Amino acid sequence: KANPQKLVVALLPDESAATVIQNNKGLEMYLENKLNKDIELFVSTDYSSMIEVASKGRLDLAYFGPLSYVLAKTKSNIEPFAALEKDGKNTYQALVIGNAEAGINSYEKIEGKIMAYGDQASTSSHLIPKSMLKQKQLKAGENYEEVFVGAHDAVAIAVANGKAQAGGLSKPIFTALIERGTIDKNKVIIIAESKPFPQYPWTMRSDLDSELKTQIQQAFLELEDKAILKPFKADAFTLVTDQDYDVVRNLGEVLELNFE
Ligand SMILES: [Mg+2]
Ligand SMILES: [Mg+2]
Repeated sequence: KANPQKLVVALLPDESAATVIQNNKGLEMYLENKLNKDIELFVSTDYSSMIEVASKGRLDLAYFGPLSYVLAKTKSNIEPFAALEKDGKNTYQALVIGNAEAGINSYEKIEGKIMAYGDQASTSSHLIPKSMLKQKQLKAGENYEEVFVGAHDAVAIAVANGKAQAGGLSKPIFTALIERGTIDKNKVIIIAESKPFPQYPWTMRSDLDSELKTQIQQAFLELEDKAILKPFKADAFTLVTDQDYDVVRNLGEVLELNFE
């Protein structure tokens, strides 16, 4: 188990499994050649399931969301090591979006309506947009109805089709969904955008052989291939450590969220 021949690699189900797998094929092939190991991918049904599988010691690498990383780290022997870098920044934002047909173009128009969030353990499709709504005196179950639709693509689709009047999701995913034709830009209005949060961490099992750990980190750092990272509109990977996610811990405290 310190130097396995094949690596079990989990990817966050932030969108449909097909989409996540397809976007990662380039990276998988690169890493298999760089490391001379076979990679075997796993995409869970939901974020909590991925956390559980990490906590049980089944994974060698895992591409977590920021919040789901913080949660896993409480009960898993894992460490973050890399994150996507774009135009020199290693952060991303959440959006609050509204249904255009219903004229949902401000926070005031959310009141008394349906707000879609993704997975309960989502940073950019739950915690962050919820915080943004709270700062605008909107409170779930008091002056709006919340629905958890389980993923970012599910949020965008729900808002675009008017099943939900507003929603919160990843800015990069929203962009990708528009660029790929999945979402019609004319059917949604951007209401607000969040402050920058740290990018998703790539993580590894901490009891992998120290030489292998370095090889893995170095492999990510060495990647110079805009084509491989094109699905993520990214330049390169940079380094990250556990402390970079303290901002997410702090937000989780602010909102008094109970994952236990
Ligand atoms: Mg493979
Ligand atoms: Mg699911």
